[PDB]
Parts: sequence; C-alpha cells; structure tokens
Amino acid sequence: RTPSDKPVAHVVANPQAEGQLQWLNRRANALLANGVELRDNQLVVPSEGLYLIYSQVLFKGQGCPSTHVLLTHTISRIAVSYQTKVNLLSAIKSPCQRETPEGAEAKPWYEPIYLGGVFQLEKGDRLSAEINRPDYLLFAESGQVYFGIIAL
Amino acid sequence: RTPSDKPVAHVVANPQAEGQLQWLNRRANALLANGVELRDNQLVVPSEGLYLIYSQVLFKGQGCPSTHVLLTHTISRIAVSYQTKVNLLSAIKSPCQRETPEGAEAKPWYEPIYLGGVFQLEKGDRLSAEINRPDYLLFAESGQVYFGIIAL
Amino acid sequence: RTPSDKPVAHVVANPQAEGQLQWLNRRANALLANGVELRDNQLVVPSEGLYLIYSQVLFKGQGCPSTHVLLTHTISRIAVSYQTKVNLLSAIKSPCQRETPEGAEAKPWYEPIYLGGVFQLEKGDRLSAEINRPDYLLFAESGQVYFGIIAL
Repeated sequence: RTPSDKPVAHVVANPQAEGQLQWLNRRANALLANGVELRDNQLVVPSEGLYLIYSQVLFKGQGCPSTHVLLTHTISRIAVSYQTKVNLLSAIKSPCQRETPEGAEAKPWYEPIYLGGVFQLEKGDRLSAEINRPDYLLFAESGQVYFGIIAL
Repeated sequence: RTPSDKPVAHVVANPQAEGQLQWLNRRANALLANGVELRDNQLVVPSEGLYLIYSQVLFKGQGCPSTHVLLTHTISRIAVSYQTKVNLLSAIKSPCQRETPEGAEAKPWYEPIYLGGVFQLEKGDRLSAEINRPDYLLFAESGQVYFGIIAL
Repeated sequence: RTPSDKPVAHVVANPQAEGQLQWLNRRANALLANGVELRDNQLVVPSEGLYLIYSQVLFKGQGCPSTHVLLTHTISRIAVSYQTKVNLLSAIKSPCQRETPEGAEAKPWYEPIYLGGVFQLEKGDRLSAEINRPDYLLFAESGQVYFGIIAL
C-alpha cells in the first residue's frame, strides 16, 4: 500500500449486494492506505490537498423497458465546514433510443461511465460515489466498477 | 486554495456563452495557480515537467436530427518549438445511431466525453481544449465540462 | 537535470498495423523514461511504487452487423510471482443494438473507452492494454489510442 505516502484509495464495488454499490476494501488492489479510511461507504479524506479523484460504473441492461432508461453517476464532496454535498462530478447517459424489446426479446447493452478530476479537498472531508439505478449494475469485479483518489 | 508549489489549473465552460467553448476560473474548483495563465481561451504553461492534462465535456440533444452528427473532443498543443497546433487527446462520439424520430420526436440524449494523459510540456507552449459542436453543450450541471492541468 | 526521475510512459498506437494493437513511443508526444520499457508490447515496471495506469482506445465501424458485436478493453498486470494476467481495469461497450442496416449500407458509429486507476505494482511487472477487436480501431488520431503509466 504505502510506499509513496500519498493518501491513496482504490476501492472495488461488491458482487454480493444484489442491487447496491457497496465499496469494498482488500481485493488484489484495493488500496486504502495511509490516512484515508472508508467509513459509511465513503472515503474519508485526511490531510488537506488537491486530490485526483476517479471512478467507473458499468451499467448492464438486457433490453430496454418503455420509458427512458437514463442512467447517472455522481461524485459529491460533503464538506465539513459549510457542510453538505457539494457537487463535483457526474455524467448522464441514455442507453436506449426507442427500441423497447418485444420482437427479438431482450439482447444486451453495456454502458461504461468514467469520471476523473483534480479537486482541492480538506482534512476530514467525506466523498461519495452514487448511481441512480443500482438495478443495472453488472457483476464481474475488479476493473469494472471501481473508485479512487490520490493526493498530488 | 493552494497546496503545493505545483502549477495546477481547473477551468470551466462559461454557461452564458452562446455557441463557443470558452473557459472560466473563479468558480467552484476553478483553479489557476502557480504560473499557469489562461489567455485567449488557452492555458500557457509555466514549467518544464510532466503535467496531467484531463478534460470532460457533456453533450445533450433531444432527438436525433439529420442522420449524422459526430461530437469531437480534442486537447491540442501549440508548442514553443513545433509552433503549431499538434494534437494530444481526442475522441469522437456518435450520439444517436438513428431514430430521426417523428412518431414521438424529441426524447433527450446525453453523451459524456472525458480525456486525459501525462505529457512532458515546456514553458510558454499553449494547451487548447475545443469541441466541434458547442450547440450540444449541457449548461445545467457544473460538474460536467472543464479542462485542467497539474505538474507531477 | 530536471526532466524528472519518475517512471513514466505514454505510448500511442501504431498506424501501420493491421488488426493488432502495436504500442509505440519514438513518436511526437510519447514518453518512456526512467527505466520503464515496453518489451513484448507490454510495459515493464522499473521500481516498486504506486502508479496511475490509464488507457484510451477509439473504435469506429460503419454499419451495424448482426447479432452482437461487444467491444472490450482491459489492462492486465502480468505479475512476477503468480505472473499470468490479472484484470486490473475493464470496460465493455456494445455499439450496435439492432440497426442491421439493410436498404442502407449505413452510418458510422464511434465508441471510445477510457480506463484509469491507481495500483500498486512490484518491480519487473508487465501491464498490457488488450482490446478484443483490433479490426475496429481508428487512427487519424493523435490522442485516441494511448497507454500510460506514471509513478505516484
């Protein structure tokens, strides 16, 4: 984990919570070292500094129901001074133009979303990566649904 | 604020700028730090070193118009020795592959392009980050379209 | 001398290669410095450290072929101890979900995929960026196909 004292975290999702996004620590490379902690599913940040922040979510859907599927992935900082979630990153993705699988019943889409960004954080700040539809989460984990920061 | 004696920058798209990607700092994490000067929509490099150049843009539209759009996102370098715009990171994105939609016309689409990599820049060379279709830019989320650097 | 004594890499994909992914520095914005070396198209890691490993591949295909194409992109660390491929990072996009374009010959789609994470390697490791379909890449690219590792 340490060498290089950097707050570092690279945390994997969890292929047990049937539809959810539980972050997991210890898998082959799931760095939670020196300073940063995961506490209620968030990366609590030590030090103070400019953290490079990243995550990827893989949404997986067999077919498309009537009405917009519209997926979303955000990373928000909950500040401990003037608190609350301040929005840092998120991206929107619509994986179906009207098709809506009757005919040749349900054949799959795959939608990766990846976020990356260098932000100034502060000692003790909490970090959230959330999706709006944990039903569409694929399972085959390590490099497929992940989250991380490193201090630069 | 400032940690480190690193040049950093994280500028954002002016949301009130009709049809042009125009950068901005002053905002949330809209850093211009140690010697990075933003100029004619571009970033002038202060120091010889590796920089991490990242950028994200978002594209929205509602319905898919005539047949073939192509959204492009390119970060370029107009360098202090090969003084010309060479090309650093680039992505093309096809929004809708048809619908054109007429039975029920404008259902919304959102495409996120993100870009980023380590390069060895020099003092004085500019970095540019344009998109070919500013009309397709989203300006309802700020944690969306930006451009930043940071020496490593 | 102040380039940097940091292991760094940024290889671009070679344009003269039919359906294969050949990585190449000795190119205009491709680094390889401080003992990293690209040996059998893979990256060998010089010292123990924490490394940001990132990767982008562009795919274009005109028309949407039958059944389901599925394009993948992953980075594997091929170790020094249990030295076979362990998947560090992975994404999967499917570009065609029906279209089959019959009385048409059809439109071209573009599909990019970005991969970036922080991982702890060990000395002598190898890292490989492998797509499942090289026959679908695109190279009037400058930054569209890349592989880079930087030591944090």
